[PDB]
Amino acid sequence: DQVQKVDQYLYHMRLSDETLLEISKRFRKEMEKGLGATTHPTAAVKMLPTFVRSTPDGTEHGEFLALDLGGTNFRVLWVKVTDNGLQKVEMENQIYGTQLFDHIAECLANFMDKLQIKDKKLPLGFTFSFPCHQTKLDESFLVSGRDVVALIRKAIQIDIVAVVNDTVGTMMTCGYDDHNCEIGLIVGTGSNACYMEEMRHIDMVEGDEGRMCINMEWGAFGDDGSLNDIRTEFDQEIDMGSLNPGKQLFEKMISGMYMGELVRLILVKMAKEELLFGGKLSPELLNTGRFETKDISDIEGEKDGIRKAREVLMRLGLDPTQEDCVATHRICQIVSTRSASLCAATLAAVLQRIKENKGEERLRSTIGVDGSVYKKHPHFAKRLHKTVRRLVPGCDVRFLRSEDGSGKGAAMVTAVAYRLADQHRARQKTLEHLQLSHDQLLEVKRRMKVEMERGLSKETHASAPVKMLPTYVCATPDGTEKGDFLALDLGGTNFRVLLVRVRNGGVEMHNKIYAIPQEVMHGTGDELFDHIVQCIADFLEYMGMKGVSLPLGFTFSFPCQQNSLDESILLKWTKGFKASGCEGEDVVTLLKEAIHRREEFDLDVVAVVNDTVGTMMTCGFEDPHCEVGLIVGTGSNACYMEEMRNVELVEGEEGRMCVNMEWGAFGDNGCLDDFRTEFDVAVDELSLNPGKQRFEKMISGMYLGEIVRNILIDFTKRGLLFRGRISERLKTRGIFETKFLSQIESDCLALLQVRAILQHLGLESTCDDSIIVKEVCTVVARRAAQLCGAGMAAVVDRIRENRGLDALKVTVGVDGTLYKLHPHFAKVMHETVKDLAPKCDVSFLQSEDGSGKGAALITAVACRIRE
Ligand SMILES: O=C(/C=C/c1ccc(Cl)c(Cl)c1)N[C@@H]1[C@@H](O)[C@H](O)[C@@H](CO)O[C@@H]1O
Ligand SMILES: O=C(/C=C/c1ccc(Cl)c(Cl)c1)N[C@@H]1[C@@H](O)[C@H](O)[C@@H](CO)O[C@@H]1O
Ligand SMILES: O=P(O)(O)OC[C@H]1O[C@@H](O)[C@H](O)[C@@H](O)[C@@H]1O
Repeated sequence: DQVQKVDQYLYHMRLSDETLLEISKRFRKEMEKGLGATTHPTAAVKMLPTFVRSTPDGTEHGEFLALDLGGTNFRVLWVKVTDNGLQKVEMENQIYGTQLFDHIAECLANFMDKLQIKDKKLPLGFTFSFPCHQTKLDESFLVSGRDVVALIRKAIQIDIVAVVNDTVGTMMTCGYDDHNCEIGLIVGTGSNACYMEEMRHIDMVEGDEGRMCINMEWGAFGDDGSLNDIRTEFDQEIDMGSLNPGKQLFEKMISGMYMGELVRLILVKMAKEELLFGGKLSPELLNTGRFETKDISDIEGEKDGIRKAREVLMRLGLDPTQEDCVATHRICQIVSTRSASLCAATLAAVLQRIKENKGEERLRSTIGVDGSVYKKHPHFAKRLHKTVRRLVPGCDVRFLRSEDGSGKGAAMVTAVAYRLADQHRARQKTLEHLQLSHDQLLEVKRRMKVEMERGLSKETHASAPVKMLPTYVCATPDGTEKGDFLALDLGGTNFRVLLVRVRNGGVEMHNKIYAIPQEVMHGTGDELFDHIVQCIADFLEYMGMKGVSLPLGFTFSFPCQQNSLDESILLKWTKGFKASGCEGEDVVTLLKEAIHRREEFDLDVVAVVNDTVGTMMTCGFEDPHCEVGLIVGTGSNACYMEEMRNVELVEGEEGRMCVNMEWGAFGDNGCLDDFRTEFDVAVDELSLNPGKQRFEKMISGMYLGEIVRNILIDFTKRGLLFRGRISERLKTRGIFETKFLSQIESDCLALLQVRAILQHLGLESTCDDSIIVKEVCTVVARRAAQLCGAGMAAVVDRIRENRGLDALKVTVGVDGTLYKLHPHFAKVMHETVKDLAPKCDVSFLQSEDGSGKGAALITAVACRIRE
């Protein structure tokens, strides 16, 4: 009965759920304004970057050091951690110009009274009460004054240090106890909170890509007038009386420092109005601060706390009724309940942000909490929890409590900062072996040159790993070439048959792709060319060509010995094919025999060319400056036009010949060994042909994905990735496809596509893992594009010297899936060529018609020469 009058009188201090949703929405707008780059400097809620980028792992370990500067205690803590199950961190502390740092800073040996640690150079966690502006984990300056984190160091005569808000320290120690804790919260002398934000949302820090803890400083929510319609006569007066009038308006209606004073002032207003005490106001009731937050807890805590109201009201010298002790009780509830409901509105907004960032239909999140009002007040926690869960029904939230706070939380942030830095240099020492200097890439260029000579030399051509094989392709297309030409493209991902229909005064192009069943690729050679010619027939019919008599160019991309344009002998099947009775055989004969067994059409097989050569001719039809061809794909190879005088395996010195380099075998004689890593060695030794195609295995095919998953497995074993947990998929050779490198490195911001892939190889991965995985794919694919570039530099610069030129303008026909679908690799190769062959001006061109079109052109050119 007396309550209902207080309830009615304090009516504006009892806030409905509807107005708490209004408030939380308002605080989200305040949230975005402080994160935004234009709005920040005018934002009331500053949304400060913490530079804490990871919550605790569970694996942290070490001896750590730290100090609480809050000024109440001025304590200095100590802690040690270990990665075993029991999570207790051993904690021991005792409380406490240029002379100004060194005053009690003498305790470096004085807090060694326990472990006498002054011989141990040791990391330092640092928590700092006053306000600052920090640009890094270690850096800051006070506004209420130059440097700090660096200035406390020159007072040295050992440390590694970071500086953190007490709300972040709270989140971090609750994080080591529960790994789901993304929010710190303090309700105490003051009130603030921090949470983990996505780096794409933090404009004030460059990044994209990652999470950072944001120190909201919500104490200042409302300093611009956004809370005025819920603020109160009593709030205005607490503000005007404050040491900081105008600032911290939300903190003042929440924090413990102002709650006693807020109910006092309410008593005074009611006494003066005859509603309490019979208007008899003692002297002490008018003295500021005598009704204290401590008292609000006592009145509300106990069985009969209506007596302890009476006990306190008389400590202030009054004559309370019982109906007076009842009113002071409910005035206490209304103040502390409004405080609790207000932290629930602004948490409701933070939890709604994290839910959005995350993508989960129900947020599962853990709030680390601390501070006088939360822990000691009997009912504040129950009302905060109950009120949050009502404002976010799609929550599942759980709160935790940290004994340490600003003390051990500053140590725990040093444990995570140390862990990260330690695992980083570990990963970086590895990745550095795949990072090649300018000088190194010139040496690669130089070594490719002598290997090119070695193979062109008839003396050394037998031992030489880069064979420099003659292609018997000497003649560009010339003016009039007429007629229909069949071509074949075999050995790529796509086997296809082509009819290029060439007019003069105009190349008409037609193709079709056919599958080769694994059973046929792995069958007998009869079955394989029977199948190929059954596709030629299905195509002739598809074209209404039926049995017409057509010449045939043939792109066959396997290591052959060519004795002439129409004769080449297969050395070894590669890629998918193992078909019997083929290796060691003329490939044109095997094809011709399969055409006769079909007994349908007459085909004249004029030429067999490597895909490099076919690609160079395709691109040269458009661009007459194209003297080179390059594949980066299932495999890597290249060809240029050499001088007949330099091709000793073919008699005569007049003119040009294209030479298939087989450059993938560069390094089969050892010449790359001192640029090769353990992961190269391992990929080589577990491959199908150990010791063969070493350069190919650094720059292309499946081999790139294998280098990645060899690195990722090396990292995981060392606990440097995925928190040490190995997937079974990840253990499988070939599982990490080279197209993942393109997808992972094309990915940005949330890195969702990287995670999708890591899921596929079923791995339990954080968003920081995705960043590390993307780092690895970028190193590997850059070493690939730089190596390919160092080879292609030697190629083009040799063409330049052969011709005496001071400057060479060349075009390089390129093809292969890795070159055209990877985001950076064409870019980085071109840069490497321009960097390593300054005297050459190299265009690259991307065929789009495939190497078949050049097979058909090489055929047409070979006809006119005989016609
Ligand atoms: O002390 C402050 C704010 C100081 C400040 C900053 C800028 C200006 Cl312009 C002014 Cl007038 C004051 N905030 C504290 C939080 O850092 C802390 O997390 C929380 C719990 O300890 O207490 C307070 O809310
Ligand atoms: O596959 C190979 C060669 C492999 C090879 C050679 C010799 C031996 Cl002894 C052994 Cl074990 C394997 N060469 C291909 C080139 O012909 C093709 O131009 C390029 C692009 O398709 O892919 C490959 O590099
Ligand atoms: O090796 P990949 O990724 O299939 O790319 C190489 C092939 O690419 C094709 O587009 C060309 O037409 C072929 O001549 C070539 O062999």
